[PDB]
Amino acid sequence: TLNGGITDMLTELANFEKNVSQAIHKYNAYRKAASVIAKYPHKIKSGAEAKKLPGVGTKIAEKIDEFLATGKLRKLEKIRQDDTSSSINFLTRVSGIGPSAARKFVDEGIKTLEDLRKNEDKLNHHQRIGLKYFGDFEKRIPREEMLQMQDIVLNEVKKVDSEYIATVCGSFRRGAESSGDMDVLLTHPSFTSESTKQPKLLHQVVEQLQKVHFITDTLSKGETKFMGVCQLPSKNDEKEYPHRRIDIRLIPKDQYYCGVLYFTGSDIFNKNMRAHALEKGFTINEYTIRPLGVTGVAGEPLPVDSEKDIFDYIQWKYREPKDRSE
DNA sequence: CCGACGGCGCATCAGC
DNA sequence: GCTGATGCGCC
DNA sequence: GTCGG
Ligand SMILES: [Cl-]
Ligand SMILES: [Cl-]
Ligand SMILES: [Cl-]
Ligand SMILES: [Mn+2]
Ligand SMILES: [Mn+2]
Ligand SMILES: [Mn+2]
Ligand code: NA
Ligand code: NA
Repeated sequence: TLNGGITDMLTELANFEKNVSQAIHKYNAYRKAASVIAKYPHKIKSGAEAKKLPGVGTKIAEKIDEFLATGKLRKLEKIRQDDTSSSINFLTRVSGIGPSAARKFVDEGIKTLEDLRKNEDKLNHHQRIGLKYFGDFEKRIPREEMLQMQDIVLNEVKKVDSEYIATVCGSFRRGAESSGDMDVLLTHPSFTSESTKQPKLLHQVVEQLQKVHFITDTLSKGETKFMGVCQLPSKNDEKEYPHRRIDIRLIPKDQYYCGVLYFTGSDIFNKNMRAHALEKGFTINEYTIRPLGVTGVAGEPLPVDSEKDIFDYIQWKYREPKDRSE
């Protein structure tokens, strides 16, 4: 981690702008620079050297020089010492509490974990569960556990209907040795871009995972996207495994490639890639890649039979999932 | 100097 | 009930 | 906050 000190600083600045400033573009700018710097293969000696990188500008170069000189940034030193900012940043670590709700809670005098615990009745469902598992959700998932979880989901899904295909994406598919959570893309030939011949396709699967006590809680759910909690089973006399986040996204089967591109990420890889498509006259979503017409509007879906096809359209050499960890 | 910055699912709420 | 705005979430 | 035009 050649420039861990700098990228940590930028990440902290990004979080501040998002959770406290509510300046979402500053948030995206900081994350973009942190990312471009993380992959830069030299130990950075000056801001001017970082500025040569796209995404790193004058302001970030200045902060980089301060950080290399002193080992800190005064701006962040002060943000840390600010009670309202610290509280707001903390509350936003609970799933379901964002910048708006965090500020509101701080206003009402709710600003710690203990305050939250005694004011459970002030939380919506999602927040209640986010709080319930606050500690567990901060732990990472070793790839070995991800492999155990994969086997359970794929095997249980098989038991509902052999025609389902479940694919674990997210950092797992990019080959990470540890994951923040588990993301599962689901397809079934009853659900395509042209028709929904079978209702309840996602629910059925959620039910089955709930039946075997894998899924333990639900944050939100609809016809195509489930967001909840899950837990691996423990052996006799062994400590319980931590509760984990799970996301399941049902995608039309004929649009699997755009879907697996989306759900593989990273999030920054996706932003970068979709921005580039626009520059080249295309717009990409989890469903389709389409042409931009002369006016502002998108054309019919272009044919796609591979992830690589999407890269071709926008004139990018193909990138393996393992190299999409931006 | 400026305008754009990726795209979209689910929960909640205000107005009708 | 509907619809659109907003929040929070996903990668 | 950074970028292209
Ligand atoms: Cl902003
Ligand atoms: Cl610092
Ligand atoms: Cl589409
Ligand atoms: Mn994930
Ligand atoms: Mn996830
Ligand atoms: Mn994520
Ligand atoms: Na630059
Ligand atoms: Na949160």
